[PDB]
Amino acid sequence: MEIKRFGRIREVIPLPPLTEIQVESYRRALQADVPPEKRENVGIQAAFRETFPIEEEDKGKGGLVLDFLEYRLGEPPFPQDECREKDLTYQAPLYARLQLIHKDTGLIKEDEVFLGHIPLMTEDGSFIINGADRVIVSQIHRSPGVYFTPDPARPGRYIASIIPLPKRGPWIDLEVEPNGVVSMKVNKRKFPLVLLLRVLGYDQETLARELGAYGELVQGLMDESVFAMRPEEALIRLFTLLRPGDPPKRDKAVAYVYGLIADPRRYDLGEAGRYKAEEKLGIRLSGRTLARFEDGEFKDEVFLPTLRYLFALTAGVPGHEVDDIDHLGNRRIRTVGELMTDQFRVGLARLARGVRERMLMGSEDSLTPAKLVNSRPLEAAIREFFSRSQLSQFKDETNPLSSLRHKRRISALGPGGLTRERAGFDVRDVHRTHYGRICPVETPEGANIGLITSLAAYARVDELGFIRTPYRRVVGGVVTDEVVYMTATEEDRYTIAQANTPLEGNRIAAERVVARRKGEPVIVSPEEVEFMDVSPKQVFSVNTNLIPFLEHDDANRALMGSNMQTQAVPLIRAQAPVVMTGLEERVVRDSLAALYAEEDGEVAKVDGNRIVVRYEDGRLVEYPLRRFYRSNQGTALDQRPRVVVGQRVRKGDLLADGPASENGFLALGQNVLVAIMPFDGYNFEDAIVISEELLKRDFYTSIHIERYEIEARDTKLGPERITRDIPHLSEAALRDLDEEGVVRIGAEVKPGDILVGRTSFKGESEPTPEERLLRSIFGEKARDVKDTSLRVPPGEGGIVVRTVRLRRGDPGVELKPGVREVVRVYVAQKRKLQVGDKLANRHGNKGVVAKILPVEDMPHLPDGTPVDVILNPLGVPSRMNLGQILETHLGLAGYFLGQRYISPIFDGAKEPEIKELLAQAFEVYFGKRKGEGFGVDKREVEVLRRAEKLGLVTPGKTPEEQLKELFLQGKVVLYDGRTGEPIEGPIVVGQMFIMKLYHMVEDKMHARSTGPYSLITQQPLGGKAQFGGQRFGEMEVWALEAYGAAHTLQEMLTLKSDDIEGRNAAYEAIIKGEDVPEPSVPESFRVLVKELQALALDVQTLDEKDNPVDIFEGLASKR
Repeated sequence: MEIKRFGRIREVIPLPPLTEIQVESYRRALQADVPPEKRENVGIQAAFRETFPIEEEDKGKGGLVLDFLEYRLGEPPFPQDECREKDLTYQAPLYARLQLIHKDTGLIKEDEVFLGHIPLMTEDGSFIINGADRVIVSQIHRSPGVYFTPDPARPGRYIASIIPLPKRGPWIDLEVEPNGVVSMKVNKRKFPLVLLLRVLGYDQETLARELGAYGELVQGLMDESVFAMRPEEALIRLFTLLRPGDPPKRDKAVAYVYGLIADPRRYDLGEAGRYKAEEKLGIRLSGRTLARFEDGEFKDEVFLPTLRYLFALTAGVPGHEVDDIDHLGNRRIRTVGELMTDQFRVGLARLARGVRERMLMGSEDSLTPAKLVNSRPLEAAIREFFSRSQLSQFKDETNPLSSLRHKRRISALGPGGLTRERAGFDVRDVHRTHYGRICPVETPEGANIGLITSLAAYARVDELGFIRTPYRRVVGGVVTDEVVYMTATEEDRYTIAQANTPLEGNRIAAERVVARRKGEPVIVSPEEVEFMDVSPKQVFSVNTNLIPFLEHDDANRALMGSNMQTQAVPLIRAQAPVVMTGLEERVVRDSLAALYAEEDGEVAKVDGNRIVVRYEDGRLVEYPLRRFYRSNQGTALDQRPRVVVGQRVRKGDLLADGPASENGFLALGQNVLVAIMPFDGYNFEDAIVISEELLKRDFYTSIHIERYEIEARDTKLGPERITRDIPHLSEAALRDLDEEGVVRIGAEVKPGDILVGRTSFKGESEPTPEERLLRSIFGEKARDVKDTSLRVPPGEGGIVVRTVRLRRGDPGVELKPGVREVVRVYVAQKRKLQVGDKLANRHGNKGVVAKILPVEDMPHLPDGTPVDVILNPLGVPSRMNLGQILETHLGLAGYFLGQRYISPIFDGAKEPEIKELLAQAFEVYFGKRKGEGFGVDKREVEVLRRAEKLGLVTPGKTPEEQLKELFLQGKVVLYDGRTGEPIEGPIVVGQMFIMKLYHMVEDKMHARSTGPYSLITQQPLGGKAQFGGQRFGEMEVWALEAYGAAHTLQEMLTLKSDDIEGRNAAYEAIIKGEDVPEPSVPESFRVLVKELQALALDVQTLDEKDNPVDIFEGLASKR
């Protein structure tokens, strides 16, 4: 087979390493691979430094100084696989050097204290917290700066806002209401903007004249002169304004807090906050945030500029000072590292909290080790973040691509500080700056839309979480191959042009060529084009970049297409699309599906379980292949070797293919020939008809594994024994229970077979008088033990492929309390395509199989080749994705031309080029037909007649010539198959890639007869093996209400869910073929009345004549 790729826009730079966000974040987070000597000191080392110098001076005796030297973590407790076999949390051990000083001669240095076991990252980017691989999703919020937003209700003038994160740390606002007041608010209640400047040292004259001479608003500043005539007294007076009833005297204590250390922030001195400054407003910062404690007299290079800009912003054009919040230079992305470093420092504080208490508890000087450090906080802290954080989740590895996405996705919801559930519509929309920074398609359909979203192609978090997008420079009418990763803010100052602009190399080619200033489409000239877009791909996400002709498909349904892939299940037979975009390779490669060759060499052994290659360097390494592994969602992950024995390998070539790769290419689902017409009703709204022939060949077939587990609990009644002994009825059910107790590997287990046996005790505390007689009658000596054995839950099971048993003398495992022993059973099963299943192309056509037809009668082509799947046309107009119809056409050519192609995102294949390949195909299709010996059918000519009366073929040309025309159009004649007659009018057909979608646990059709019931509420509940009832909601009640369905509704409210006495007599009644009984009072009612009685109120039902009647049958009358 050969590959021909259509579009030409010189792809100047390769796509970046896809999991860079996740990997580098945790890299800078924990700078452990490099010595404490190395300069990157953010994250762990930073959070450490931040809370390590614990100064505790006086209240009794102090002068405490605990100091940090170097952080070092290095020997992992256990290894990855062992952490998954055994329930383990893969975490690296960390103990840094600590030395506590004294006011008396001596400084004891107690070297190490291992507190906090912190998880590590897999080379792919995912974690291993407990058994299941987990992922930390990125987040979004208001970057810690200062902005000016229009006032709430009064149309008048806008107010200033100073945003300082951590939460603890003031939040200021400047608002002027001129009849006599100005408002500056920290926690809440306002005070003068000048009383503060005065404190710092700014006097009425110097302030007013230099800052607001051009700003008449200065007059509100010099207004309350009585107070402005006393400097340092203004410090005490403001202290007074705050309100507790505090000591007037506190030299420079509170001023410190809004000064140097805590509340303002330790975010890197230089670019963290000072970026938002110099460009937006004010020029300098002396000390990270407004900070100083050298002379007692504070310096504030930030407090005046904010007002300065307020007087500026309100008076004209110093610049145009209006901040669009949603500008990405305002919204920052929290990479993994930050998310962990934060919980790491929260823990450090918790640690430092308790240590302070022990600086007073330890008797004399030997207090370095145990007296100061206790590992309880850091453990619970960090542990809580990797196992309980809302942000870290189950790795979604239905198929590699999926997991990869789930690793890079960015969420809103989180810490609570950033953006909760309330504010949405302004955030949820795709802001202008989302260009190359975030896909506009990739987000989730559903209430949680736009909030959660994976990033774009070239998108990269630079120094601080600002998705910069690449844009190449174009000096004059010359375009460069140089690129600038620009901040959201800066992007607006320039005139940017799109990549579609006719390019000769460095020369732009058309006078009137498009560009877009700031979120505004603008036809600019080649001489104004300052910067140009990097690529069509950078605009969207990876997950989206994989769609063939995205260009022709409505963004709305292309979403479906991008989310559909995430739901692709690995088929044992994986095929790449007949038409691909260009990233399938990079996807599998950057994801860690296939196994690539490190350096060049030859192959030694090619097992089904290992490929030991021999590099030319004189070395050889054994490469194990995850034979059959259980993915979190139960999809097979097998690495099938593609290299033969003794083969010279190129550096970086596929040795084995991943779960879903054909040949180093991403492959989900399979390319299938498809006719696109209506069948009876089998494809009516969105139903798919499939040719049995697709099952004959193991085409849509996937392997699944579920992991049934049971424990031997310790009851005070007697241990639950796990033995082959199943107390009451047969050995036939014991067969596969070969091993005493456990089931035999490779055994076919159907629903209702014992996967594992176990025996608990019969009653709660006492035996049974009635059951005493029965046992005695046929065999008194009866094992009183109960059959509590793990069984095959309704639904299905396959063949047991692996089992695990953890008994008494535990190796290095964590058995929970009460838990005597555990028994895991991995079962696998082959899933052949069936009518309940749902398949869907990458464009969005989603649908379920409604009928598997016999190859016998489905639409067949002139040469006996039949179609596999028949898609309904009606699903194409409403939705707007012609891309699928464009795929099928190129596919048709690929079929007869025996070749696959690569049609890039927007630069790809063009309508004439395709017609050109179809032209080539007609000769393979019909050329052979000529030579093979025959011409045209009565049928073939017949459809032609109707085709010309239609207008598809130029009247008067020869059928041979006409069919070519008709073929070029992408459609060919098809015969019925059932009748053998033709289908009046040419129908299109061709190679369309189609994937099969994963079946959720819900998919397991739940049917429930009778079963459990909740303890407090008496309504049907399921769980393990009894399915649990369906909800009958209000919207449904009314549906019945509307109908004269009186009884049917009572039933739903009595006999079916709550009537305790009702349901019982109900069943029984049915059992004897008696018409169900007439409902007794529902427990809902009774529970109510009593709840109501629980409160003073008395609810008594009444009779015809206002007299009692009784709901509580006989249990309320007394004694």
